[PDB]
Amino acid sequence: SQLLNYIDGNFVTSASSFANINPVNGKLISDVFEADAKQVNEAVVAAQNALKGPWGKLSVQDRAALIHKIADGIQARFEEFVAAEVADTGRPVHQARTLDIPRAIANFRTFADLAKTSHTDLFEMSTSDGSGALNYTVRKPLGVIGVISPWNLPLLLFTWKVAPALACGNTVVAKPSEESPSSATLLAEVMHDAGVPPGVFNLIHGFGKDSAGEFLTQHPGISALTFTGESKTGSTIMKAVADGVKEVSFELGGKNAAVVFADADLDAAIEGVLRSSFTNSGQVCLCSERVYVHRSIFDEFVSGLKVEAERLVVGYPDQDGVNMGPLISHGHRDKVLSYYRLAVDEGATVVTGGGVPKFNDERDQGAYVQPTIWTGLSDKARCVTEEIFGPVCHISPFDDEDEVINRVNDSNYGLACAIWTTNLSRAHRVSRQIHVGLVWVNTWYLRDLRTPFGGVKLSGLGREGGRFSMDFYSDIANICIKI
Amino acid sequence: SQLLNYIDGNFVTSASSFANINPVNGKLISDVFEADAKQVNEAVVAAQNALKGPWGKLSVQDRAALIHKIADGIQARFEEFVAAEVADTGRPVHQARTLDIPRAIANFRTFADLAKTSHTDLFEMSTSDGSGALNYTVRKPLGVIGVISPWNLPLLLFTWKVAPALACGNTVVAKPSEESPSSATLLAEVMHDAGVPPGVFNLIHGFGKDSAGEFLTQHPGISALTFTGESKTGSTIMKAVADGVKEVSFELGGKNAAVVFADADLDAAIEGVLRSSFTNSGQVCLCSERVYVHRSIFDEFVSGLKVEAERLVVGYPDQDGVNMGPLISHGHRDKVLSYYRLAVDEGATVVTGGGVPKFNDERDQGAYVQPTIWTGLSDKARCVTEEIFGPVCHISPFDDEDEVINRVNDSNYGLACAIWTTNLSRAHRVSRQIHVGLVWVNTWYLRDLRTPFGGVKLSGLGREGGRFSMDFYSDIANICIKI
Amino acid sequence: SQLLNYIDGNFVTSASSFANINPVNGKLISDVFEADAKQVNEAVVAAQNALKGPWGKLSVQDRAALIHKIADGIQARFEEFVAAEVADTGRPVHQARTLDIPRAIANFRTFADLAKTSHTDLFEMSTSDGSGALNYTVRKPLGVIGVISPWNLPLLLFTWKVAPALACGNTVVAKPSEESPSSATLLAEVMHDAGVPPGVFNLIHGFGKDSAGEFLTQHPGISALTFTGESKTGSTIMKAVADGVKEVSFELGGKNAAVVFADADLDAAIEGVLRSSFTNSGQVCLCSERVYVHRSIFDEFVSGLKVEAERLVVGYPDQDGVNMGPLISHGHRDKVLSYYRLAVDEGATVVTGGGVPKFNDERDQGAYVQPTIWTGLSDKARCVTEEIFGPVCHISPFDDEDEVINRVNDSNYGLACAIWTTNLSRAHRVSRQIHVGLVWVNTWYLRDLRTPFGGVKLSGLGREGGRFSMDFYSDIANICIKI
Amino acid sequence: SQLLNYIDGNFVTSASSFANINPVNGKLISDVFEADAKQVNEAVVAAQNALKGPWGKLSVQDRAALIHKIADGIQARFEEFVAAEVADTGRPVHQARTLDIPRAIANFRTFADLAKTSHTDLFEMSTSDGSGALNYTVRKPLGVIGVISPWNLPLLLFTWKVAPALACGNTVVAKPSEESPSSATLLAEVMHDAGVPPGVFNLIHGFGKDSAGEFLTQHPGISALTFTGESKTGSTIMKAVADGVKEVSFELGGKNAAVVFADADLDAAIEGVLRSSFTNSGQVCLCSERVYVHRSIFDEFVSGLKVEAERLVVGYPDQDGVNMGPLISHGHRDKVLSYYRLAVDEGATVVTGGGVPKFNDERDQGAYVQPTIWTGLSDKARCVTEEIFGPVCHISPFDDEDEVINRVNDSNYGLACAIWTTNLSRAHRVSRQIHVGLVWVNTWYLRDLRTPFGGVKLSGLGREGGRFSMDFYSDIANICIKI
Ligand SMILES: NC(=O)c1ccc[n+]([C@@H]2O[C@H](COP(=O)([O-])OP(=O)(O)OC[C@H]3O[C@@H](n4cnc5c(N)ncnc54)[C@H](O)[C@@H]3O)[C@@H](O)[C@H]2O)c1
Ligand SMILES: NC(=O)c1ccc[n+]([C@@H]2O[C@H](COP(=O)([O-])OP(=O)(O)OC[C@H]3O[C@@H](n4cnc5c(N)ncnc54)[C@H](O)[C@@H]3O)[C@@H](O)[C@H]2O)c1
Ligand SMILES: N/C(=C/C=C/C=O)C(=O)O
Ligand SMILES: N/C(=C/C=C/C=O)C(=O)O
Ligand code: NA
Ligand code: NA
Ligand code: NA
Ligand code: NA
Repeated sequence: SQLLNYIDGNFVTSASSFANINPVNGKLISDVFEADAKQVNEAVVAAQNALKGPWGKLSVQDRAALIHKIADGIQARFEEFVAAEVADTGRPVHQARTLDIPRAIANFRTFADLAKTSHTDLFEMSTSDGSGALNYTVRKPLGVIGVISPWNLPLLLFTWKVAPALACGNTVVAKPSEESPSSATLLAEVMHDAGVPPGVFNLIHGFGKDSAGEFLTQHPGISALTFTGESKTGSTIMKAVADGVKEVSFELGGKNAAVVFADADLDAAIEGVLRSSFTNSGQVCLCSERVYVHRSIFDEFVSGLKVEAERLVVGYPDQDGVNMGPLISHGHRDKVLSYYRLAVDEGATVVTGGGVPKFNDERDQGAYVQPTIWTGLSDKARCVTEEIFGPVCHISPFDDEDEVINRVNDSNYGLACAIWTTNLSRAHRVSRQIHVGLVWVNTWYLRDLRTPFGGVKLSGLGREGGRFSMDFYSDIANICIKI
Repeated sequence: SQLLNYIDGNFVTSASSFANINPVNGKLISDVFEADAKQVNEAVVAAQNALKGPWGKLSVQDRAALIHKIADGIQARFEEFVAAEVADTGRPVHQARTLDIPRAIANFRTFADLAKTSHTDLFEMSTSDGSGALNYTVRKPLGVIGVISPWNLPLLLFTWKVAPALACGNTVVAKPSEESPSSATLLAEVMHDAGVPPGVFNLIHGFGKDSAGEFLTQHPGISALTFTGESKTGSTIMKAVADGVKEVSFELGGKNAAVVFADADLDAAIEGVLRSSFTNSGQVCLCSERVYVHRSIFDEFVSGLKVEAERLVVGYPDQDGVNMGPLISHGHRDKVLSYYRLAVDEGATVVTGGGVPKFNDERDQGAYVQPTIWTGLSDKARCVTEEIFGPVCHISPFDDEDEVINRVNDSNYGLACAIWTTNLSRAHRVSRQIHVGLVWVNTWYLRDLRTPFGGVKLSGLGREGGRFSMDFYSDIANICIKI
Repeated sequence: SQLLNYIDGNFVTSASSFANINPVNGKLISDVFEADAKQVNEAVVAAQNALKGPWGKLSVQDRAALIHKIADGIQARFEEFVAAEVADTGRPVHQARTLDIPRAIANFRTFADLAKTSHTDLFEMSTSDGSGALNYTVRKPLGVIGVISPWNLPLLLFTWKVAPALACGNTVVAKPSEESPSSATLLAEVMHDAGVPPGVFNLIHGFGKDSAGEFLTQHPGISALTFTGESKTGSTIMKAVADGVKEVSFELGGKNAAVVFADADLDAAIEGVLRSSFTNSGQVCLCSERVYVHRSIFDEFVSGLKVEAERLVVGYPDQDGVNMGPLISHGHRDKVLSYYRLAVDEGATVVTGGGVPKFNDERDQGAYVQPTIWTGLSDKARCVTEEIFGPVCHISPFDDEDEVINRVNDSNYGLACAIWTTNLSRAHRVSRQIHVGLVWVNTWYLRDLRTPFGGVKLSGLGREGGRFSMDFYSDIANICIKI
Repeated sequence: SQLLNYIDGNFVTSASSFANINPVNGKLISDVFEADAKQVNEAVVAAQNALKGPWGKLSVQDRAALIHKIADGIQARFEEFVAAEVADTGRPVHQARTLDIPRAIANFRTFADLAKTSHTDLFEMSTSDGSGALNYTVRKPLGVIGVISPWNLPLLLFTWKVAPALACGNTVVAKPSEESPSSATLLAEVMHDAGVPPGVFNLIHGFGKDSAGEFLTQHPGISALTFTGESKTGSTIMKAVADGVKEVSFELGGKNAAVVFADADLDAAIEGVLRSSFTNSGQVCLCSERVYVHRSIFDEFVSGLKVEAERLVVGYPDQDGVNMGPLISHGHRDKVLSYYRLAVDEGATVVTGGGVPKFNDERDQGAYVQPTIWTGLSDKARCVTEEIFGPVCHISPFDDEDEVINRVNDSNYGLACAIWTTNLSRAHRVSRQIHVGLVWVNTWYLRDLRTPFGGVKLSGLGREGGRFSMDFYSDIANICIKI
């Protein structure tokens, strides 16, 4: 199996390739051709030229129809996209079938519909001469959008950027994660077969530093760079585009908290924290890695979570009641295990997990770790402050509302928080005080695609979702008519 | 000792001072105390802490009321602010009276009012269990806003950032331009006298690199950096805040065009382009330095503009009938003169101006240049592509509408453009094709503070004005309640 | 052929029927069963009950998909709908094919999309105890919407109401005009076949006074009455629902003007006024029956419009170059011809038309009239002030812009106006001074479904279109949470 | 004392007059001149003319500044306004000082501010020839607004209509209630002294049927009638305006419920129901005349409420700790006492009150009644279904959530509801099911002037508040420019 770049309407190979590895068993899935600087340039130039071709003359309604045809194309190959996402990442098949792929299709449909309904503003004004003036605003395409996406929710996060980019009449050069290149390449096929004009959507494979990603960010031809990934990489990209003053939108890390108050529905909180800590094997930027539980219910909470975490099934993506697959890769598992040892060194009690499961089959050649719960660390421990991106949480007691609010907010990140309480006042009082972009009360990762999505502090720059995406991916121009 | 910093509610001197010079005659106006790194830290820390004090507890209505008291405080000292702006910049007194100071007051009133009226969003959604969920958004203060402003419209541009910063509940550390420090110091006294709590507004004086401006951009304590000035500085600042992923908002250079079609009201277009080229001695980022005129009216337009340009009175701010003051400084004047020589070397015809007037009085020790009009340069000439920021324009003929739109858009900048035509279709057809943030038709620099304002390409990052300011200066947080 | 009512999911007959006549030739097309008071009650009760059934449990996404299925169902029978609308009204087949049916389809898709994208408002407030409160708004179904619709654009106007009613989660009882019952009945079949739950959409046939129309209007079980028709009929309905204080939305008559300024594109204005006067044989509420032309071009306009009007082909719906069909009915034609006589009596010059064409075939038993142009009437003549609703216009000269604005506005109606000018300022200066809900400049009846649509004075009550429809067909409820 | 009409900038008497009675003591406060049909016509004509005068040329900023001067003018006579509202209505001085007068002032400031920030829409569209079109909307004054208002919150409700009417550039003819004419007359003096141009605001005194109220509603020169009062009066007005198809906004009766769930904070709910039942002596449309309390806390609630109700001090507006003043008049007291008798006859148990207090002083000639609580009535009793508009409530037990929702909704009215509960899910789940315009959770009559305010069913037609006012009191016109 081979994964090509898609540049200016053609699938093309490159001089260099790399391996796509299945994290379940360590086996080779495919070879991937790495785009060089020359090919990146060729993509950017093609995307510039496509803005002046047929794509550029489509009405908003016709553009929207064509984006719906993209969505239809993915739906028509639904189970192929499921298989590609599962192979790259080891995610449970049921998750790919119910979240990953349908979200990617819904991304396209939501932004196609938003492109149809969206309008702009009219401002009347008086003038000295008494005849007045009119200011009106219009949305135009920004230009070429460079898209660089991560491996944790491959098609979902890729199409989260590509859908609004296209719905706003932009052209795109997109570089998916080297760990999860498959579903993006299938998306290129769907674009091609749906009649998307050449150069509108281009797909380049590769790495970051000294590869496709870097070259993309350095290219003077782009108008914007949208990115999801690690905070440090965000900082690096922000420096890279600075000489062009390119528009930027970043969704970066977090070290998210969950807070369980004494009035919580306890079993529901246990189940919710189980999901918020261990979904996708802890490899969602939204996962809870720090948990604060009121002292009066702390012991019972920890006990209850231990029992649920030990019933989790860790294994094959299509295994009967599977809850967790492996980590994305052996190198990622190295990092996570390194943090597992660090916690023990910082004085953690390992309530459960803390190692790798023994399967006695091919899974032992994969990148699995156990779901892990810690207790006993101070708020300043490295394991409680640095993003681990694995299936782990630390649980700490608290006593007072104002105290726990300060502890959640004592972080250089600020992406998301989940709070558990049955009390009306507390939900709204406490939520508004958490320094994050996204708070859930009595749930986790419930998404309405119209809402603003983003983080604060190190977790983000800007906001996407609904009209924020329509504003980010558009040139907003103001036209003033003196009457 | 004359202009002090204002930090945590006290005027404070510093270890060194620098001279503030009157560009009308080169005389010393005052000594300005240059904030050092420790003082910049103190200000940022004070601004951090003020977010937890009484300022953080004010209702939106009470905050708005206090901002209106700031406005009223400026108004109460109106003629002092006029004299300060005039002294620093040499602006004609009638212009500081009618444009600069009143706009600064209007900035505070508008954003105070937007703060009281602005609301957020409610999204209802269905869930699996049939009970639904609610997502709602709220605006909160972003944090500490660092404000770095230019010398060309000192109080106007400084308050354009400070007013929405404060209206959104933030605290501020603001660094005015070293060339025009006086009005911003008076503003500090107004804040003090209105009872703004300590730490909420802090003024620091100094330069950029290795001085107060650079220190502010590098401080990890700010949440955002808003800047107006040269594109090159914008790039430097973007790199500096990168490691912190600070929110950024930039209004940068342009090389703006005016276009005059054959069906323009010729007299009105001549007067309009005279204003657009020579207002504030050509020192507005919105000024036209490139003018394109349909060949049928080219000679008449040029002849007319020469006549009107040579009637401009260049002189004292309180001189009878004065139209233009000096440039901001001798250093700026040397840069503009360096372009006046370069234009001649690149082959220009000097229609008028091209040097410095000879006053035979103390004005010869100031920083005056003549209003200049060039003809005969090619589109790739440096004087037609690089921002000069003086009272100059090049006039070129054109023949076809698609041609002139290409020539307007063939620029690394994209701030603003002015079009002159009486034809309904052409106005709207042409305006939407110009790749800028702001187009005026049959006028120039008509401002409605509700409109989105900014540039594209090198001319900017983001938008401000109306709801775009309210969104930039706020954290937008989404709270999701499972029902 | 017989046309049944559709009540609670079943097609049902009634004790009485009335004839549906083809206005082309006077032949019987079908018998239509008239709903009595008991059946209207049954439809209302069914509609009330369906709000408590499955319909009321659908998510907005699922409701929207069902409404898209209605639209697809129309599209799948597109040519049957075309044939139906043509048979009832005599409209040219190509007009039914390009305007009427595609717009009915688009009505459904537009409002389905709006239902998915629309959201409500979140208002935060401070309280005396310092804890604050939240106000959030929600859109709920208003309840049972009664829809009464006219014969001039039967399916388009019927669906213009039914689509947002359904999209907002309401149930409907709809009474189409007795002159054009066929396409509505067909729509009831599409509804049935698409699986719309019983009682959600009910169709009742009949007349107004002393019939289905009036009974619907009097039923205490409805929550709103939306209506398009004669202003006098609006007034009657407003009286009828007053005791229940029902929500009302009315789009009523007009006596619309076109204004042609001296700088108009003359041949384009001639063609535009031809269309605005004689489309659908002048039977559109938006038609121009008053035309004002600048004195300097009056004679040449009148001359040119005469020639174009006499080239119109008046004939069979599928006849080769056909432009106009008959009037809707003999009764309407009696009324139009009465005005034709009145005009001559009031002193008109008949420039063209003024009678009935003579075909010497079966069309002579239909309801045809000639396209007619008058001159020479004063502004007070009844033929110039009262709505005729036939293919007629009166042309008068003017000299001065303010004068013609006054003469346009001197009316008890205020639906629409069309202005012809090539001048940028005039277009905007004049448009804003016309006291109507809709102005077109250099075009007529160009529709964007997001815009507010409606009239002033006797021409309307309320606005519909875009968010205006979403607000009218919803209960907007405010919920205030003390924190 | 005499109260004059204010018509075209002059105070004028009439041929007929009526007595304004102080309800504390039955003494004559003033004689009021009753406008006749000719005076009403004179006011409407003057309002129509003033739309073409200096008022119509004000910029939105200058109009807003003039509206703020009206507000300032009220504030400068603050104690006079307080004395006037007290004299007319008997309302406690403390509450006129803190609710009534301050709210009237805030109505003007809020709508003045909205007027300055409000803007309209721009819609871009494709056309067949590829050139496109623009639709933009503008807000214009609707015309002459007729304002008819009730006696319960005289200045607050009067200004709630007058402020947005004026802020939207309309002119006004206003008829305050015959029972509370004083503060409105004072307001005409403030308008006059603030320099409001003659004819912009006209005040006419009189009654409803066969008097100034009716004459206004029949006058063909008005563009809109906004009304607050009894439902049956709304129905009558809606018939009166029907032949002109005038725009109408009605805020009408309610029979509002409060619901106290078992998990409510009990003492807070008692205090809250006390306020919601007996504020302004129960003469607020928003008052709770029906209370439902969960069975498990019913007896304890009734007992607590009994105690609080008997601690209320009923007496002079300026008496020490007065809580309640008299009813508005003797005629209204006769109606309320009639209901107090009916309740006994319907089987009610009188927990407290039920008659009139005994003062043995001039208050015996007033219109006082006692705070009254009933128990024991069925859901169909007249006293539980009909609006009494006095200081009374009936308390009833309930068992189940769905049950109480059905019972609250089982009404021909639908204005407001208050719910008491500490539970997050319950609050949001139950609130959205209550068929009213306004739900308060854990509070009552908490007002944010931006929110939509209105009722459903017999309780109203339309919404006012924030943008809903700006939309009602403006003509929204759509201008379509073909490019
Ligand atoms: N887009 C707009 O709206 C707009 C408006 C006005 C001015 N401008 C641009 O502003 C320029 C005005 O000139 P200027 O010479 O004041 O610009 P500048 O960029 O040299 O200086 C602007 C400010 O930045 C500070 N500064 C300079 N170097 C810095 C550094 N390394 N770190 C941090 N702060 C630093 C300065 O002290 C000053 O306060 C022109 O380019 C003009 O077009 C743009
Ligand atoms: N927002 C609301 O829903 C709201 C608010 C406050 C009061 N109210 C209602 O107010 C009522 C108490 O007020 P009210 O007794 O003053 O009501 P009312 O209806 O008898 O009269 C109110 C106003 O209407 C005038 N009026 C009476 N009959 C008229 C007619 N035929 N034509 C024209 N005008 C006429 C009166 O002179 C007075 O100015 C209660 O029903 C209460 O629910 C409703
Ligand atoms: N649903 C989403 C999950 C995202 C995680 C990081 O963005 C999203 O981003 O849209
Ligand atoms: N505060 C208010 C009370 C209104 C009661 C009836 O309208 C209001 O209307 O603003
Ligand atoms: Na992989
Ligand atoms: Na200076
Ligand atoms: Na018919
Ligand atoms: Na009275």
